[PDB]
Amino acid sequence: KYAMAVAIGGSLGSQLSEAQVSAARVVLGNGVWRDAVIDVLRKLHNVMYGGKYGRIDDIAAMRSYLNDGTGLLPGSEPIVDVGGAEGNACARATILLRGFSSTMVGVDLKIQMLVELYGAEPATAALLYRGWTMQ
Amino acid sequence: KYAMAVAIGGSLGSQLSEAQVSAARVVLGNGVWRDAVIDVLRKLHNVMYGGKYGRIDDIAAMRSYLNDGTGLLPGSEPIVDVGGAEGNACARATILLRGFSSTMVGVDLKIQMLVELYGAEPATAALLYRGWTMQ
Amino acid sequence: KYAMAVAIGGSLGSQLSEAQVSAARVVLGNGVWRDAVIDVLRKLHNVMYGGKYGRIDDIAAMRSYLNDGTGLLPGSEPIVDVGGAEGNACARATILLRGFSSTMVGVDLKIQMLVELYGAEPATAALLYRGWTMQ
Repeated sequence: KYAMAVAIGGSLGSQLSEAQVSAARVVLGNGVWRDAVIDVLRKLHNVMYGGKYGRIDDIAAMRSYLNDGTGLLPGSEPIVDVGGAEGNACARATILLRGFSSTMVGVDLKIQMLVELYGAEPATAALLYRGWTMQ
Repeated sequence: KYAMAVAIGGSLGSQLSEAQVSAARVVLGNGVWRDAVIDVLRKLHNVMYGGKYGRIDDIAAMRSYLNDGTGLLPGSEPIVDVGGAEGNACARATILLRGFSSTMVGVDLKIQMLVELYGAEPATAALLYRGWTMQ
Repeated sequence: KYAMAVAIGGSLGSQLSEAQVSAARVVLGNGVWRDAVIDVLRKLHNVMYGGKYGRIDDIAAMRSYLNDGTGLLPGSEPIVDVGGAEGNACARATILLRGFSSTMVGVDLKIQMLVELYGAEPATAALLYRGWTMQ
């Protein structure tokens, strides 16, 4: 949904509070995310953090960067730091879905977010870019 | 829904970003909006912009102002300017649904917004104004 | 829902506008709230306002404080003041559900809010606290 995406991606920012780090596992499932979630998260991380912390290449390298450690540029500090591993990984995954309400992420990636992260249909999410039908 | 209205009307403001201009076509349909949408949009535009840019009189003159051009006071500049026509009209339509979370728009118009713009029932949207049942 | 809770609890704050005071009766029902709503509201009021205005002890004393009057410390001014009784009581009830998006309220109470105030399942609201499944 559009409102769900907007609220989830506007509420959290720059400091994941004691109860915001799990917004990913709330929006997405809790088991293994399949491949479209991971590819969208990889594209979001690229667009939003490759200018400083280097990008990642493969969908399997996003998983290895997401859960356990890193894969960013050598010497660069973590994107986000909240606490232990089980919460730091979930925060590193959450910090990306705020890319919906960000001017850096294009409209096509916002549609891809609505399609893969949240439950929305491509034909009904297509009207995210402009167009007027004399309404 | 109340949360959908609040999030959609609080997220966007004063500068419709590259991917906010189509919030109207997202909330409303994409075809022709019928008459209740247009009347609510006309009332919102009156309340929110007639003090400066003049009001509009008829539901058919809201359509003619909405899609193609104007109809505001002679010499007054556009309410919002984002880009080409197909996106400028959708932005001029979007800039009104932020009237939910605005102190200028009364509570009766907020109920009318919930009833006509979003999908909500009048009997269940009636409890927008005060009243206490010893809960 | 998570997005509904976040939007409702982030939109309103510190000044309940002409059309925010009834967010409680919008989220909750309009009749008598049963006992879980009242206990969650009592815990929220304790955590958020007992440091200054004193806490309340019983679920039945939350009702007596909620609808008609008070029960706070002797000499302490009201938590929130909007207008007449029918709206002041609803504002005093609304000012608590903003505790979701507050660093003072713990994560267990956020889960309890999602479970009792809004419609969410305990097993599906349990993933509000950290944990990573190698997604």
